[PDB]
Amino acid sequence: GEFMLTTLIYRSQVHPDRPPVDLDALVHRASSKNLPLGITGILLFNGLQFFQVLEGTEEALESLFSEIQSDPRHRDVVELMRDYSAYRRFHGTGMRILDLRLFETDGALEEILRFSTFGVTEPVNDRMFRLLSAFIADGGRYCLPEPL
Ligand SMILES: Cc1cc2nc3c(=O)[nH]c(=O)nc-3n(C[C@H](O)[C@H](O)[C@H](O)COP(=O)(O)O)c2cc1C
Repeated sequence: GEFMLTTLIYRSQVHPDRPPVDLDALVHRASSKNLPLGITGILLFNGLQFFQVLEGTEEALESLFSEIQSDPRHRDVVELMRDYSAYRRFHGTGMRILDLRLFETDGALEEILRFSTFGVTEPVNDRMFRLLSAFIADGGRYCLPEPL
Protein backbone atom coordinates (compact mmCIF):
# COMPACT_ATOMS: atom_id res chain seq x y z
CA GLY A 1 0.00 0.00 0.00
CA GLU A 2 0.87 3.70 -0.08
CA PHE A 3 2.25 4.86 3.27
CA MET A 4 3.12 8.43 4.25
CA LEU A 5 6.72 9.65 4.43
CA THR A 6 8.92 10.27 7.46
CA THR A 7 12.28 11.88 8.26
CA LEU A 8 14.67 9.96 10.46
CA ILE A 9 17.95 11.65 11.30
CA TYR A 10 20.96 10.36 13.24
CA ARG A 11 24.58 11.11 14.07
CA SER A 12 27.55 8.92 14.94
CA GLN A 13 31.31 9.23 15.18
CA VAL A 14 34.34 7.67 13.58
CA HIS A 15 37.82 6.38 14.39
CA PRO A 16 39.60 9.37 16.04
CA ASP A 17 42.77 7.30 15.85
CA ARG A 18 42.40 5.48 12.53
CA PRO A 19 42.61 7.16 9.05
CA PRO A 20 39.78 9.12 7.31
CA VAL A 21 36.64 7.57 5.82
CA ASP A 22 35.98 6.74 2.18
CA LEU A 23 33.27 9.40 2.07
CA ASP A 24 33.12 8.78 -1.67
CA ALA A 25 32.64 5.06 -1.51
CA LEU A 26 30.78 5.34 1.79
CA VAL A 27 27.96 7.40 0.33
CA HIS A 28 28.09 5.74 -3.09
CA ARG A 29 27.11 2.29 -1.84
CA ALA A 30 24.49 4.03 0.30
CA SER A 31 22.71 5.96 -2.45
CA SER A 32 22.51 2.81 -4.55
CA LYS A 33 20.48 1.22 -1.74
CA ASN A 34 18.28 4.15 -0.67
CA LEU A 35 17.50 5.19 -4.25
CA PRO A 36 15.55 1.99 -5.15
CA LEU A 37 14.34 1.78 -1.56
CA GLY A 38 12.64 5.12 -2.03
CA ILE A 39 14.78 6.79 0.61
CA THR A 40 16.55 10.13 0.24
CA GLY A 41 18.89 12.31 2.26
CA ILE A 42 22.39 13.60 2.93
CA LEU A 43 25.38 12.58 5.02
CA LEU A 44 28.02 14.63 6.82
CA PHE A 45 31.53 14.27 8.22
CA ASN A 46 33.63 16.62 10.34
CA GLY A 47 36.56 14.34 11.02
CA LEU A 48 34.96 12.87 14.11
CA GLN A 49 31.24 12.40 13.48
CA PHE A 50 28.70 11.45 10.82
CA PHE A 51 25.39 13.25 10.40
CA GLN A 52 22.70 11.74 8.19
CA VAL A 53 19.39 13.16 7.10
CA LEU A 54 17.10 10.33 6.19
CA GLU A 55 13.74 11.07 4.65
CA GLY A 56 11.41 8.36 3.40
CA THR A 57 9.02 5.65 4.55
CA GLU A 58 9.29 5.22 8.31
CA GLU A 59 9.55 1.46 7.82
CA ALA A 60 12.68 2.04 5.77
CA LEU A 61 14.14 4.71 8.06
CA GLU A 62 14.09 2.34 11.03
CA SER A 63 15.66 -0.65 9.27
CA LEU A 64 18.17 1.62 7.55
CA PHE A 65 19.17 3.50 10.66
CA SER A 66 19.37 0.07 12.30
CA GLU A 67 21.77 -1.07 9.60
CA ILE A 68 23.81 1.98 10.45
CA GLN A 69 24.33 1.28 14.15
CA SER A 70 25.37 -2.20 13.01
CA ASP A 71 28.31 -0.68 11.14
CA PRO A 72 31.89 -0.92 12.52
CA ARG A 73 33.17 2.35 11.04
CA HIS A 74 31.50 5.02 13.18
CA ARG A 75 30.38 4.24 16.75
CA ASP A 76 28.01 6.62 18.56
CA VAL A 77 25.19 6.70 16.02
CA VAL A 78 22.15 8.01 17.84
CA GLU A 79 18.67 8.70 16.50
CA LEU A 80 18.53 12.48 16.28
CA MET A 81 15.08 12.63 14.76
CA ARG A 82 12.09 10.87 13.35
CA ASP A 83 9.12 12.97 12.30
CA TYR A 84 6.18 12.29 10.01
CA SER A 85 6.22 13.83 6.53
CA ALA A 86 4.37 13.95 3.23
CA TYR A 87 7.05 15.23 0.88
CA ARG A 88 10.72 14.80 -0.06
CA ARG A 89 13.19 17.66 0.46
CA PHE A 90 15.94 16.04 -1.62
CA HIS A 91 14.39 15.21 -4.99
CA GLY A 92 16.98 13.28 -6.96
CA THR A 93 19.74 12.88 -4.38
CA GLY A 94 19.39 9.55 -2.60
CA MET A 95 22.55 9.82 -0.49
CA ARG A 96 25.24 12.52 -0.43
CA ILE A 97 27.90 12.90 2.26
CA LEU A 98 29.34 16.29 3.18
CA ASP A 99 33.00 16.38 4.14
CA LEU A 100 32.64 19.42 6.36
CA ARG A 101 36.41 19.22 6.72
CA LEU A 102 36.28 20.92 3.33
CA PHE A 103 33.65 23.58 4.05
CA GLU A 104 32.45 25.33 7.20
CA THR A 105 29.25 26.17 9.06
CA ASP A 106 27.78 28.51 6.45
CA GLY A 107 29.78 26.77 3.77
CA ALA A 108 28.63 23.21 4.30
CA LEU A 109 25.09 24.40 4.92
CA GLU A 110 25.31 26.10 1.52
CA GLU A 111 26.31 22.77 -0.02
CA ILE A 112 23.09 21.12 1.07
CA LEU A 113 21.03 24.05 -0.20
CA ARG A 114 22.70 24.18 -3.63
CA PHE A 115 21.70 20.55 -4.27
CA SER A 116 18.83 20.29 -1.80
CA THR A 117 16.35 22.35 -3.83
CA PHE A 118 14.56 22.69 -0.49
CA GLY A 119 11.26 24.30 -1.44
CA VAL A 120 9.26 23.23 1.58
CA THR A 121 7.17 25.55 3.74
CA GLU A 122 10.16 26.92 5.64
CA PRO A 123 13.52 25.29 6.57
CA VAL A 124 13.32 27.50 9.65
CA ASN A 125 11.43 25.41 12.21
CA ASP A 126 12.28 22.34 10.12
CA ARG A 127 12.93 19.53 12.61
CA MET A 128 15.55 18.18 10.22
CA PHE A 129 17.30 21.49 9.67
CA ARG A 130 17.48 21.81 13.46
CA LEU A 131 19.94 18.94 13.47
CA LEU A 132 21.42 19.61 10.04
CA SER A 133 22.56 23.13 10.94
CA ALA A 134 23.42 21.97 14.46
CA PHE A 135 26.03 19.60 13.04
CA ILE A 136 27.18 22.22 10.57
CA ALA A 137 27.34 24.74 13.40
CA ASP A 138 28.51 22.75 16.41
CA GLY A 139 29.54 19.50 14.78
CA GLY A 140 29.54 18.08 18.29
CA ARG A 141 30.03 19.71 21.69
CA TYR A 142 30.20 23.45 21.11
CA CYS A 143 32.38 25.93 23.01
CA LEU A 144 31.44 29.36 21.69
CA PRO A 145 28.85 30.48 24.33
CA GLU A 146 29.57 30.64 28.06
CA PRO A 147 33.37 31.00 28.46
CA LEU A 148 35.69 30.10 31.34
C1 LIG B 1 29.25 5.92 8.22
C2 LIG B 1 28.33 5.07 7.32
C3 LIG B 1 27.09 5.51 6.92
C4 LIG B 1 26.20 4.71 6.07
N1 LIG B 1 24.98 5.22 5.71
C5 LIG B 1 24.18 4.50 4.94
C6 LIG B 1 22.86 5.02 4.53
O1 LIG B 1 22.43 6.12 4.88
N2 LIG B 1 22.11 4.21 3.73
C7 LIG B 1 22.52 2.91 3.27
O2 LIG B 1 21.76 2.31 2.57
N3 LIG B 1 23.75 2.42 3.65
C8 LIG B 1 24.55 3.14 4.43
N4 LIG B 1 25.79 2.65 4.81
C9 LIG B 1 26.17 1.30 4.33
C10 LIG B 1 26.98 1.38 3.03
O3 LIG B 1 26.20 2.03 2.04
C11 LIG B 1 27.56 0.07 2.55
O4 LIG B 1 26.60 -0.96 2.78
C12 LIG B 1 28.94 -0.28 3.10
O5 LIG B 1 29.83 0.78 2.78
C13 LIG B 1 29.50 -1.64 2.73
O6 LIG B 1 28.59 -2.37 1.89
P1 LIG B 1 28.87 -3.86 1.45
O7 LIG B 1 28.98 -4.69 2.71
O8 LIG B 1 27.56 -4.26 0.67
O9 LIG B 1 30.09 -3.88 0.59
C14 LIG B 1 26.69 3.39 5.65
C15 LIG B 1 27.96 2.95 6.07
C16 LIG B 1 28.80 3.72 6.89
C17 LIG B 1 30.14 3.18 7.30
